[PDB]
Amino acid sequence: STQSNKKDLCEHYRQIAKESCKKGFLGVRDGTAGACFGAQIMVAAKGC
Repeated sequence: STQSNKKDLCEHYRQIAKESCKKGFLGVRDGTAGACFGAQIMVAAKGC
């Protein structure tokens, strides 16, 4: 409904929000810890 061609690339961007979350929590993304949601948001003002 909302996305079809803008799929996986934009999801892939939240796939990067995974490797935010497995390793480290005091300089991930310089917020500090994107941690599988503070990079899921950042997608909506980075490329997607």
